[PDB]
Amino acid sequence: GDDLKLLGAWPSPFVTRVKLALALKGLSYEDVEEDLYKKSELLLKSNPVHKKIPVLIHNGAPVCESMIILQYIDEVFASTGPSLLPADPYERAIARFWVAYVDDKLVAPWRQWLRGKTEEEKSEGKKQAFAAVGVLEGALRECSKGGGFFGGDGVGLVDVALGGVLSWMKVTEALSGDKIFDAAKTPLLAAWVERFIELDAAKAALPDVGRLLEFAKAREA
Ligand SMILES: CCCCCCSC[C@H](NC(=O)CC[C@H]([NH3+])C(=O)O)C(=O)NCC(=O)O
Repeated sequence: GDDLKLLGAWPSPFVTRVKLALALKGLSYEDVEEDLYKKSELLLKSNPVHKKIPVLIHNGAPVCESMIILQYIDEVFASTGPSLLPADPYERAIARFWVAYVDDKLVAPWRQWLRGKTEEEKSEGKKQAFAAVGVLEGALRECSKGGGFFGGDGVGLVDVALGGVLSWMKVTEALSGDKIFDAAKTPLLAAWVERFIELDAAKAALPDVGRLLEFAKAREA
């Protein structure tokens, strides 16, 4: 039939996205843990170009990059469970637009906030991350259509893209003292966070914040 194996390291948000996607469709797969200081031959041969996770392996064939994997699953397993992407080409473009926004205007500056070298750098990342969240709120306002997700009535691509970093966001709040989806500024997003984490898929896939936090504090130190 179809064997699926996910190569990942549990703290990675990029892995978390793929786990959400698999869980959303109810797809069974083997979850394989990779040590990034001692990568397996299967990892090194499946993603020789970046040697990064996640990597989904389907019947022995690798697919890399979290958002690409998500669409690969959407297309191959269309007849199984809900789709992350809409049917309509316009709607699909818009969703891809916001995924890109998330990656470039949110996740990247957030990374800089966290692993920035100079304090100014940490501070600019932070600043940018916050401005991005205010823009994402307007996107949710326009995409919910009363269902509450970036995908409308069901979880979509954008929801997963963002959803994958939610454990890290909570960890960030604990380290910094700052609330990323502060309800007073971004009430729609604060409520979206609560709706998302309550999904069964999210419960199965998002990493534990306590462990995540210990892991983070050791890397910061
Ligand atoms: C586990 C700590 C979490 C830190 C965030 C980095 S996630 C791990 C990192 N992978 C990500 O960079 C992949 C990004 C890729 N754009 C995706 O979307 O799938 C990796 O495998 N890096 C390989 C390596 O570090 O050797």
